[PDB]
Amino acid sequence: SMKIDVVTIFPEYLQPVRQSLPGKAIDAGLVDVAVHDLRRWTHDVHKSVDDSPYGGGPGMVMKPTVWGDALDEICTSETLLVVPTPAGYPFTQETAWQWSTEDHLVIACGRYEGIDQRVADDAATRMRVREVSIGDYVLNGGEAAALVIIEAVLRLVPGVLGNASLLEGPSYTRPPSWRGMDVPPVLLSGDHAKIAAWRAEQSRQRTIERRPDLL
Amino acid sequence: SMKIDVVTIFPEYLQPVRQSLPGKAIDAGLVDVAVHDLRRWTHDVHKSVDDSPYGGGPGMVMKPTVWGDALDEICTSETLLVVPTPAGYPFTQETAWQWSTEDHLVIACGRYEGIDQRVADDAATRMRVREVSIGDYVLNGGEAAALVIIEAVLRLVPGVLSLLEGPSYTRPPSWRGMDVPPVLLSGDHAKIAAWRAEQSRQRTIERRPDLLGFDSP
Repeated sequence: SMKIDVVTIFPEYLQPVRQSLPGKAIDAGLVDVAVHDLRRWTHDVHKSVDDSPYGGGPGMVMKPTVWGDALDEICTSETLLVVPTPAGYPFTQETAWQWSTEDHLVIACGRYEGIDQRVADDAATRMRVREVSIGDYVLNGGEAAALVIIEAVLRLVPGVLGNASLLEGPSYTRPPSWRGMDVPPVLLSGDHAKIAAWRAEQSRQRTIERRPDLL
Repeated sequence: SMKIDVVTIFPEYLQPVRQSLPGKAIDAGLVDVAVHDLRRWTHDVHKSVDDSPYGGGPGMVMKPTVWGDALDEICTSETLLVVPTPAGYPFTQETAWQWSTEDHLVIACGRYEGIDQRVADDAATRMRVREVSIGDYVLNGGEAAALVIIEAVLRLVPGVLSLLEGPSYTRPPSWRGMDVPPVLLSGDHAKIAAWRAEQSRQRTIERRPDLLGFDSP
């Protein structure tokens, strides 16, 4: 049973991942994904969510008073607060496995210029906070990263998304010949020990070529 | 302007592209994003896009015939074909800068255990092909990765326009008993720059020591 709350100024961004949960998992109460418009917690008629950065510079910083109120309402002592940011610790498959057994994830989506750091710092005094980056690139905001994180975590929770080192090598299916290219004959050989060795060599070669950092 | 075509068996999952940054780029006419249902290029009644692997293994592999017909229709020799996959070359900030200059991206979204390798091999005889990983984690399909790639690229396109950024702050100067660092309120540009540079380098060695050439945790 996992609850995920997402807070964002673009709640529509998260709607297709909500309609991505098998009804069987929701009815079994294994998962609940709720999305919240951050502007619900604004104070002013203009519904302001950001303000100019102290110390000067470009862009805007998200307001601590707004985020503080939102997290106060949404989070509990059991919450793992996830903050996607290009300045975060790396989000990896290990992270995904760890978070897959959490009871309550709250994902705070902000612009990449940032949420006022006092929000995370305050939250960390009463819950666990994880500022994470999904890769070495900048996105305008955390929403697309939230989708990646939700998917990577929930596909590891038994029966939730409906699904059941070295890089994986190439895969093939019918037909055996297509546009002048044949499926590697070893795969049709019925020698399953040899197929495993062939796949291992394919994996080695691909990892050397594409991800030498992994060796 | 730029054209982005996305091919997927879940066209609805790509609707977030209409939000925020990509949505604004589209409304400004700086990019045209078109999403295509792969099943459009099937012919059987069941609209099958997958089949079991040769050589054994779990799951299903996407059929080359359907993909070949789709890419035939959508791609030209000038196309940059993007295939998101955990087995890909890393997608980085540099990649995003490079692709921001392209006339035409086609993003082929796979599911299950991926796409028959001959699809990319065949395409590479006509156009440039890039199989890329957005990070070291596994997803159920390439759709969310397509959204990440589109976001990272579009914010760099003309018309929209190392180290970790340190903490940022805004009003009020004191909140819940936590104060904004005094230097940031001091108006001393030089001291502010120096503090920010230091905060950047300190956050980097704590969170991303690899960026400064040190061992990772």
